Order: sequence, then structure tokens, then C-alpha cells
Amino acid sequence: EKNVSIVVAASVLSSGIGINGQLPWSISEDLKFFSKITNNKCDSNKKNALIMGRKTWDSIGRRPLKNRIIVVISSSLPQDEADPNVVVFRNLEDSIENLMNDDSIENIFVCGGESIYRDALKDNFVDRIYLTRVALEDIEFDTYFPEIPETFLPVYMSQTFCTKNISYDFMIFEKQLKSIDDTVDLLGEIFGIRKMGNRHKFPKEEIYNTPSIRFGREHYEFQYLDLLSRVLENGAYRENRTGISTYSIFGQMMRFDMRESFPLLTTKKVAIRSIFEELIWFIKGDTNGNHLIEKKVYIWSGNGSKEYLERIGLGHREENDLGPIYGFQWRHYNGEYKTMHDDYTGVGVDQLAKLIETLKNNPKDRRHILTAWNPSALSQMALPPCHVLSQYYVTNDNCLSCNLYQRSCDLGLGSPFNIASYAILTMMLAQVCGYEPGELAIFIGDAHIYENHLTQLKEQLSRTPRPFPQLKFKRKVENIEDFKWEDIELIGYYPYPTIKMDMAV
Amino acid sequence: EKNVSIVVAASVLSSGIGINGQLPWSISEDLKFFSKITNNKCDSNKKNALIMGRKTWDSIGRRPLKNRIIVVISSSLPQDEADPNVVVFRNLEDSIENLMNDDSIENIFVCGGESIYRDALKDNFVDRIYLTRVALEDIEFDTYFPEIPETFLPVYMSQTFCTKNISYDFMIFEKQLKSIDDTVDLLGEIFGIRKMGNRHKFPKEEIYNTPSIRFGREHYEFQYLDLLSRVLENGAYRENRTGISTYSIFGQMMRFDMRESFPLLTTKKVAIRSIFEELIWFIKGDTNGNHLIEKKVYIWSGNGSKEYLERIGLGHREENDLGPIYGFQWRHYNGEYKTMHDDYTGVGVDQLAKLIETLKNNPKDRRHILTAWNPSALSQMALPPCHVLSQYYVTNDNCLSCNLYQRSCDLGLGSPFNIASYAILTMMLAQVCGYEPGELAIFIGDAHIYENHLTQLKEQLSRTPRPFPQLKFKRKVENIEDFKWEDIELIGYYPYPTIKMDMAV
Ligand SMILES: NC(=O)C1=CN([C@@H]2O[C@H](COP(=O)(O)OP(=O)(O)OC[C@H]3O[C@@H](n4cnc5c(N)ncnc54)[C@H](OP(=O)(O)O)[C@@H]3O)[C@@H](O)[C@H]2O)C=CC1
Ligand SMILES: NC(=O)C1=CN([C@@H]2O[C@H](COP(=O)(O)OP(=O)(O)OC[C@H]3O[C@@H](n4cnc5c(N)ncnc54)[C@H](OP(=O)(O)O)[C@@H]3O)[C@@H](O)[C@H]2O)C=CC1
Ligand SMILES: CN(Cc1cnc2nc(N)nc(N)c2n1)c1ccc(C(=O)N[C@@H](CCC(=O)O)C(=O)O)cc1
Ligand SMILES: CN(Cc1cnc2nc(N)nc(N)c2n1)c1ccc(C(=O)N[C@@H](CCC(=O)O)C(=O)O)cc1
Ligand SMILES: Nc1nc2[nH]cc(Cc3ccc(C(=O)Nc4ccccc4CCC(=O)O)cc3)c2c(=O)[nH]1
Ligand SMILES: Nc1nc2[nH]cc(Cc3ccc(C(=O)Nc4ccccc4CCC(=O)O)cc3)c2c(=O)[nH]1
Ligand SMILES: O=c1[nH]c(=O)n([C@H]2C[C@H](O)[C@@H](COP(=O)(O)O)O2)cc1F
Ligand SMILES: O=c1[nH]c(=O)n([C@H]2C[C@H](O)[C@@H](COP(=O)(O)O)O2)cc1F
Repeated sequence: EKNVSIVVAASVLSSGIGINGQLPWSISEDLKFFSKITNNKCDSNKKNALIMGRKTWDSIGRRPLKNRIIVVISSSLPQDEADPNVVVFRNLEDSIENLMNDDSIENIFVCGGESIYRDALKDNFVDRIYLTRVALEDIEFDTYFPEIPETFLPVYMSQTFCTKNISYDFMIFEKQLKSIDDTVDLLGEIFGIRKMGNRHKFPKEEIYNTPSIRFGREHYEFQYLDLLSRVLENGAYRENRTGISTYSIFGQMMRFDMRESFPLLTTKKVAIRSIFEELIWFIKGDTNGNHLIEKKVYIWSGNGSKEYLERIGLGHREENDLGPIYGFQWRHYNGEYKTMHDDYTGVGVDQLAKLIETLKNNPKDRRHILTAWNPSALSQMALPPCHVLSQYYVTNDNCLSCNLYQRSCDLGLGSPFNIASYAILTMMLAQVCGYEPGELAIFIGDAHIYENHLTQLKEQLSRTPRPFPQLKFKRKVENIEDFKWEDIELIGYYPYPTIKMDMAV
Repeated sequence: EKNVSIVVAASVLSSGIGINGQLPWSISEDLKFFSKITNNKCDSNKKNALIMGRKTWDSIGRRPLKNRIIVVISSSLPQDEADPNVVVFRNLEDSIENLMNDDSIENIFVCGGESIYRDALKDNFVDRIYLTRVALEDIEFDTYFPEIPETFLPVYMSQTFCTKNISYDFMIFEKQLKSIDDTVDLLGEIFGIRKMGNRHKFPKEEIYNTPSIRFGREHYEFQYLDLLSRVLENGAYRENRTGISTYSIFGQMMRFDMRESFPLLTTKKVAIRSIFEELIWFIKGDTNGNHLIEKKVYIWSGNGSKEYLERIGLGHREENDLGPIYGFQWRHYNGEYKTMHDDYTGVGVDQLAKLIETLKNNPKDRRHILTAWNPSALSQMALPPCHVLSQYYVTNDNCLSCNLYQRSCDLGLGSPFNIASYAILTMMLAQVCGYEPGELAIFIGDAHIYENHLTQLKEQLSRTPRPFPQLKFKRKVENIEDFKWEDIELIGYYPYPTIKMDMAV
């Protein structure tokens, strides 16, 4: 009995491996992973064995590897007794005998082609699968990886990495103490909601995304998918200013990486264009809702209709004049807001401009804050600022991190937008100031789920995540308000089908 | 071979158990815990065995317990063969035979007096200890619990509970997968700081408080003591506006409970009086530094000296005229700040008053925000607001929770004060509005440690924590600015000796 694992790097969707006798990508870090994973020996005078087909043996140059015995599955190659680091077997079934004897071989790894992968799974010899998912699908394959059978379960999913603008993950598939559990549960019976642990229950398998991945939830999309589960388990049914009631908890956070990936949800086709047009709308200082409607973006029409505006006591306002919201408080703080058609160039504290000047001249400064809560002009807003405070931080490696506090997040409609919106905003500040994107942390107050999103959000938790895409700018801009949608390149985004959710006006 | 545990409820410091033949406290939940912990059987047709001395057998009334065999250790009591749920042995050594030959007994529990506790440890019969630490020391004992030998290590420590204004914990003392670890480490060698996991390394045992408690870090003081450990492991040496450099990370949070306890650090004698006088100073709208100096509180002298004020370009300011800091922005927002001795009654948005009126009339409201960042009047401040935004939330149980975002935390000098300040403020808002204290969450930006605190904070991590104290008000106040230091009763606070740290002016 010895561990027999599979090492493979396939595409994210079609699961393709190699084209015309060679690989369709050149990722250096992946090959280094193959080296480290196949040289993992626990004893000293022992070496691992790698199994591959002839066409794979040909593709690697017919040369042995460092302290690894190469096993070739060929019906034509002669068993050369000269080379001890390369052995040839006539078939895969006969080749699996270095487990009942040959103690020298510690572990066994299967890394051949489709012909060897398919026969290794159908014969039930595989105990573990090391999968490297590459985000490449607009190309052509000729050799694919067989679909993983239901007997294997995902146990680990790494963070999204990047190499030459190509995103890739690392997953593990396994074939599927007691003294504290019998005490915390007893204290949970004595104290009900007196014990704070009962107020934050661990979600059950029915709302936990990919529950087989227990200890290896490293993909930072789980920071969002586990928040949905945490709301369904502990969310309190509550009313609000709209007719749609919510399930809300208080005090949650999400952490994201922006160096090797771009935090854009893959479990739902997020409209990335609508997020950008809203962000550049904020950066320009514009509070005219029609400008977004004139760009085929209808996300501020509900909160800017004639019925809604007169309902909240703003009948004196034009159709889509939202008012001093983010975008007016960013560029003009404490400015006498008249209408949307007015000229505020020069009035108000330009927080965004001073923020850039502070990030360049004083990086070690701790007060790189951008606020949006102005109590003096709240009754004039069509809607109070949801994402309020935002703090930025420069590391010693010229990286730019971002922290956001959100008073209430509409998980399903507002959180996926706010994740990408401030991720793009951080990258824009990083380019203009000359830094690199770092980490993104979002601190949430009233994390709620509207009751008409339960059917859709329950579907999102059923979809296993995919690696994050890459976001690259097409040109360096002079100022900051010069970005255009054409200057944005989204690389390797293959999400799940979009699910429609209605906005609670 | 079967488990032989010890169940005991001793004092926090002297470890006292019982006085004049009875217990020195009446905690109903503790007895309920003793019942549930001794009725934990896995086999149905099997019963546990409880061992106690004669003087303890007398204290419980000489009556058996529900489906538990009581073993009495007495040299005078006759072995009554009539009662099958009570058996008498002449000594403790002879009484322990129901493990090698008696299958009927599943588990063994030792819960006698000092005579049985000391003999159970000195003879090395104990495999596990269930300790209930009660915060009572101003009384008199007569029977104590033996000091835990070095062979036992803490494995679990529950949250601080409360019963009749008495805090108590629950601890466990034990006698002192593998496939994913060998993959995340490999990815940590390939990618250096490219992998986000390496930027947030798990602290080492040498800076981890009570490293034996791995899975049972439920005491919410660990939310602060593990933040110190996380800074020492991953903190980047950085400069700032003062001569003292720091070790800072970005994006950390802490969680606290205010229902059954009061988040006041026990690893250091925190000056609670100075925290209150600062908090009530904010509520009144006062920005005069001398008023705290006239109350034997010298925490704003460094940032309010004649030398410091002229160094930051405010030489035209009086001695301790701090300016519009928190405390002016709370009660008077966007008010024309003149001097410290002015009458701003009527000018500026009274955020605190509107907050109280909103918490009463509209609890389900999501915009219970109290901000302190006013970019229009930042150059007038002697020091920008460190703790900026604060959001409040009413649960369905008429409880008041609080979320805070802090721009920079001086861990060791500023964090312990800010924890209690917003904890007391939440209780003040809860009483005036008619709610109960709930949860407290603090969201941190630049979590740093000044380099002159390393010797002291490394000492703070060496002392194992103690249960939180209780904070109760002595009277109900009419408004909110009527609180006085005499109206506060701190119950059960037994911290470690105070350690002096210098403020980076
Ligand atoms: N992304 C990845 O992880 C990997 C990708 N690849 C790619 O896949 C491609 C190659 O794979 P593939 O085309 O499927 O060819 P294979 O690598 O699977 O090799 C197949 C050959 O092995 C022999 N063989 C296979 N099955 C048997 C059997 N049951 N009994 C006896 N002999 C057998 C035959 O050779 P013979 O003629 O001697 O009988 C057969 O032609 C390449 O492009 C390569 O780059 C390869 C490895 C890994
Ligand atoms: N806080 C807690 O968890 C608990 C507290 N207590 C408190 O502790 C106090 C009582 O405990 P304590 O004073 O120590 O007395 P004990 O409960 O330990 O009982 C001692 C008696 O057991 C017999 N005994 C003790 N040692 C031996 C021995 N080595 N060999 C043979 N017989 C022995 C003797 O009985 P004999 O007269 O026959 O010689 C002795 O009088 C009470 O206040 C009680 O309430 C008790 C249990 C739990
Ligand atoms: C069989 N094969 C195809 C191939 C390519 N990429 C993969 N990637 C993964 N994740 N898994 C595989 N099984 C895999 N297989 C191989 C095997 C080894 C080398 C190789 O050159 N290995 C060097 C790697 C050199 C390096 O460190 O850069 C070694 O030292 O083992 C290339 C292709
Ligand atoms: C020997 N003794 C003293 C006593 C009191 N408190 C303790 N508390 C702790 N944590 N550990 C002990 N060993 C302990 N012992 C006892 C033992 C049982 C009961 C008792 O009444 N038990 C009932 C409990 C009734 C209830 O649910 O409140 C039971 O069903 O077990 C009281 C005192
Ligand atoms: N209650 C409440 N009030 C709010 N006011 C303003 C907002 C922001 C916002 C308003 C609307 C949306 C929205 O429809 N997203 C979306 C989601 C999935 C698929 C497609 C789309 C848009 C369609 C497209 O591609 O055009 C997103 C964000 C907001 C909110 O989210 N909730
Ligand atoms: N850099 C920086 N600047 C700041 N300006 C204003 C503050 C607030 C503050 C200033 C000082 C303290 C302080 O000495 N605490 C303390 C800690 C442990 C033991 C005893 C004490 C006081 C002794 C006693 O009062 O009994 C706390 C809080 C602040 C800060 O914390 N850091
Ligand atoms: O950027 C946004 N992010 C967001 O989460 N919302 C959602 C949060 C909440 O569901 C609603 C605001 O309702 P309320 O003002 O009562 O908090 O809008 C709206 C935005 F514009
Ligand atoms: O309530 C407070 N909390 C706090 O953490 N500081 C410390 C944090 C840091 O040491 C300093 C902030 O100065 P600056 O952020 O301008 O560097 O004050 C000060 C307070 F008054």
C-alpha cells in the first residue's frame, strides 16, 4: 500500500493538456511545482517513481529527472537494462507492481497523457489528484484530461496566481480533537444566546460552498462565498426602509488579493463594464444619473426615479439628480450643492486630489483616508453613502493596499460591485502614483441578504469557484480622470452564467 | 485504560474551593455544567463514576445523582450493599479498579475535596482537568485546589460568562490533515511575497500566548493578544512622524463580547478611570486639554504642550487648546472653531444627539453612523482622529452592538484604551436608549507597535489571560452627559501588574 497521486495541469473549462505534442502554455512556476511535488520523500535512501506514456516520454526529451525513476508505458520500446533511472513496462496494469515489492520506491505519481490518465482512473489506482487549473480556453487542444469521477472530492484550492498574464490555481482531490467539541457544545446548551459562539454558528453543509474543502479554503473568493453561508445560518429576519425584508448580521470582513489576481466573482457573470462606468463617474465628481443612463448603465435609475425622489421628500429635484453622493463628496467636500447641472469646479475640499498628492510625497503617512460621510448634507442625498470610509497604505515594496468600511452591503447586488469597484480604484491610484496593487480588505456593518435573492444566491453556493481573472491597463494616463472603458483589458475571465436579481428600490 | 478527568470550580487567584463545608458562591450554570459534563456517555448501557470524599459526600446531602455511580472515599463509612448507586472504598488507590476489570463503568470523574484532589494528582491518576475559574478573592476560604503540575497544559479557555455579577471561565487541561501542509509549504517556497499566505504568517510559538491552546481560543482577549503576535511575525519596520519607528501591518479586526463580560485587558492593569474621564470629555463637546489635567489625567499633555503645538504650526494656539478633535465633531459638526473657551451651543450638526434620537425611534435603521473625519477642519486639529467612523446596530433582542474603524492603533498604549472607551460608550448609549450591550468589533488600519514597546509587550504575552471583569452602572441618568466616575462599579477585576510604556509624542 503506497500513495499513488496524479499530477496534471489542465485548462479551467475544457480540461485540455498539451497540443501537437507540446503544452499550450509556458508557466515556469508550474514546472517548479511539478519538481517539488514529485521529490517529496520522507525517507533518505528512497526515490519516487513517475509514470508517463511514450508520447509524453518523447515530449520531455527522453532524459531522466533528478532522483526520480521514470516509468515508460510503451508497447514498442525495448526494456533497456543499462539505464537504471528509466524503466519500460508493456502496460499500465503490469507496471503497477512496485507497491507489493520494490521498497526503494516510496510514492508513485501518475503524470502521463490522456491515454495514461484515463486508464489510471478507470482501473481505480489513483488515491489523490494534484490539479493545476490554467485560465486558457480561446485556443486549440488535441489531448484532454478525463473528467474527475464522483469518487474524488476537492480538499484544497490555492489562491489565484499569475504568470505572463495567465491565472492559475492549485487543487488537491482526495478519494473519500474530540475533547473540546464535547465541551463547547455543552456550554452551548446551558447558555443560549448568552454564549457568543451560538450567535456565530458554523454553517451547515447545505449552505457551505464545496463543503469537502474544509482546511484548504485559500481561494479568496471564499471570503465572499463563506459570508453568504454565514448570513444564511445566523441572519436575523429584519425589516428596513424598503418593502423587501433582509437577513442581516453585524460585523463581518472580507480579504482579497490584487497582486496575482483581480477580485472579480467567478460564480456569477459580473457586469464589469457597469462597475467601471460607475467608478469613473465617481472620480469625475459627477452626480448626474442620466450620464450613466446615456452609457447603457441603469443601476442608479431606481434610486433616481420621479416616484422615488418625491417619495423621500425630494420632489424639488430633477429626474435623475441624485445629489451630493460619492463623487461630490470626493471632489467637493462641504460644497453648497444646488443642482446636477451646476458648475462646482473650485468649491469644496478635493479629497481625491489631496489623496494622490499625499500618496506620492508622504507614503509612510497613516492618514491616507477618503471619506464620504458628510452629516451636514445627508438630507440632500438621494441615498446615504453605503461604502463610506476608505484608507490606503503603502508597503515597503511600493505596493498599495486598501481598506474599506461599508455600513450595509447588498450581498448579491452590491458586494460583488463594491469588491471590483474599489479594486479598480486601488489600481488606478497605484498607476498614477507609481505603485503596485496590494491587498484589499472590506469591513462590513449590516451584511444582509434580501429575501428575494435567496433562490438565486442558493444557486451561487452550488457552483465551485474558478480562478480570478487578470486586469491590465492598456496605457498610462496623464491625470486620473482620463481612464476610458477601452483602456481596460480583462484577461482570462470564464465565470458561471449570470443570475438575475432585482434591486430593492 | 479509560479516561479519568477532574471537575473543579476554583478561585481565579488563590484557587479556593469551598468554605466552612459549603461553596463560597451560588452559580447555577456551574452546577448545570457539572451535571452535563458527568453525564457524557457514549455507550447507552453504561454509567459514569464520580469520586468524592466523605466531607464532600456530606455537603451534597448523602443522596445519589441521576444515573451516576458515586464512589465515596471514607475510612469510617460502612459499605452499604443496599444502595447500588453509592459505594464506599477505604482509600483512593484501591478505589481505582473500574478500568482494568469493570466494563460497566465507562468514564471516571474526580470531583472530591482537597484531600481527594491532591491525592489524585500526586498519584498521577488524572488524564484531564475541567477547571471553572471564579472571579472572587475578597472573601475567605478554608479548602483550596492544588496547583496544577507542569505535566498539564491548557487546551481550551471559554468566553467570560456572568451570573449575579460574577465572572467565570471554563478551561480544559490535558496531560501532554498531513497532506495539505506538504503543499501549501511548497507553494510558499516557489512564490515568496507573491503568495498572500506568506504576507500573513502564523506567529511562532515564541510570540504566541499560551501556545498549547490551539483549537480552543474562545476567550475574546485573544482577539488582542493574537493581534500582538500577528504584528511581531509580519510587521514591517516603518518610520512615521515621530522618532520612534513601528512594526505595522494593514487590515486587522478584533471581536469582543459585552453581554456577559466587559472587554478590559487582564494581562495589564488598565487605567479604567482615565478611559472614562476621556470618554465623558468627548460627550460634553469639550476640547480643552486642561480639564482632564485638572482631573489627574495626563494623556493629552504630549499632544498639547506649548512646544508640540508650535512644532506642527499652531503657535497661535493656547497651551492645551487641542482644537476640533473628536468631541467637537461629535456635538458640533462643521462649526467655526474659535478657541477652547467658546460657546458653540447651537452651531454644528449634533451627531450624538441625532444618534440617540435615531436609535430610539428607528432601531432597524442602517445609517446609525457617528463620524469624526472632517477634511474641512483638519489643519486646525492638534491631532487627526485615530478612531474615525463608528456604526451602531440594534439586534432583535434589544441589544446594541458597535463597529469601529480605527485609522491607526498604538497596540500597547492606544488599543486597550480604545477598546474600553467604545465599550463604555455602547453601554451608555444602551442604557439611555433602553437597550442592552451587545457585541463590539474594532476594524484597524495601521496596526503598529512602537519599537520601545517590544520589551514590555513581549512580557505581556507571557502571562496567561484571566476572565474579563463586569461593569455595572450605579444609577440611571436623565440625559447622557450626566455620568460621573462615582456611578461606575467595576466588579471582579484581578489583572496582572501594570507595565509602563512611554508615549511617542
Ligand atoms: N498538461 C500536462 O500535465 C501533461 C500534458 N501532456 C501532453 O499530452 C500530450 C501527450 O499525451 P497523449 O497524446 O495522450 O499520449 P500519451 O502521453 O498518453 O502516451 C501514449 C502512448 O503510450 C503508450 N500506451 C498508452 N496506453 C497504453 C497501453 N494501455 N498499453 C501499452 N501502451 C500504451 C502508447 O505508446 P506506444 O506506441 O509505445 O505503444 C501510446 O501511444 C502531449 O501534448 C503532452 O504535452 C503530457 C503529460 C502531462
Ligand atoms: N469547588 C469545588 O469544585 C468543590 C468544592 N468542595 C468543597 O471542598 C470542601 C470539602 O472538601 P475537603 O475539606 O477537602 O474534604 P474531602 O471532600 O476531601 O473529604 C475528605 C474525607 O474523605 C476521606 N479521606 C480523605 N483522604 C483520604 C485518604 N487518603 N484515605 C482514606 N480516606 C480519605 C476522609 O474521610 P474519613 O472521615 O472517613 O476519614 C476525609 O474526611 C467543601 O467546602 C466542599 O464544598 C467539594 C467538592 C468540589
Ligand atoms: C511530463 N511533463 C509534462 C507536464 C508539464 N506540466 C505539468 N504541470 C503539472 N502541474 N503537472 C504535470 N503532470 C505536468 N506535466 C513534464 C515533466 C517534467 C518537466 C520538467 O522539465 N521538470 C523539471 C523542471 C525544471 C524546473 O524547475 O523549472 C524538473 O526538474 O523536474 C516538463 C514536463
Ligand atoms: C460535589 N459537589 C460540589 C461541587 C459544586 N460545584 C462544582 N463545580 C465544578 N465546576 N466542579 C465541581 N467538582 C463542583 N463540585 C456537587 C456535585 C453535584 C451537585 C449537583 O447538585 N448536581 C446536579 C446538578 C443540578 C443542576 O442541574 O443544577 C446534577 O444533576 O448533577 C452539587 C454539588
Ligand atoms: N438596495 C440597493 N440600493 C442600491 N442603490 C444603488 C445600488 C448599487 C447597485 C444598483 C444596482 C445594481 C445591479 O443591478 N447590479 C447587477 C447585478 C447582477 C446583474 C446585473 C446587474 C446590473 C445589470 C447590468 O449589467 O447593467 C448593482 C449595484 C444599490 C444596491 O445594490 N442595492
Ligand atoms: N501616539 C499616540 N498619541 C496619542 N495621543 C493621545 C493618545 C491617547 C492616549 C495617550 C496616552 C495613553 C497612556 O499613557 N496610556 C496608559 C497605558 C498603560 C498604562 C498607563 C497609561 C496611562 C497612565 C494612567 O493614565 O493611569 C493612552 C491613550 C495617544 C496614543 O495612544 N498614542
Ligand atoms: O455601492 C453600494 N453598495 C451597496 O451595498 N448598496 C446597497 C446596500 C443596501 O442593501 C442598500 C442601501 O440601503 P440602506 O440605505 O437602508 O442601507 O444599497 C448600495 C450601493 F450603492
Ligand atoms: O485613541 C487613540 N488611539 C490610537 O491608537 N492613537 C495613536 C495611534 C498612533 O500611535 C497615533 C496616531 O498618530 P498618526 O496616525 O498621525 O501617526 O495615535 C491615538 C489615540 F488618541
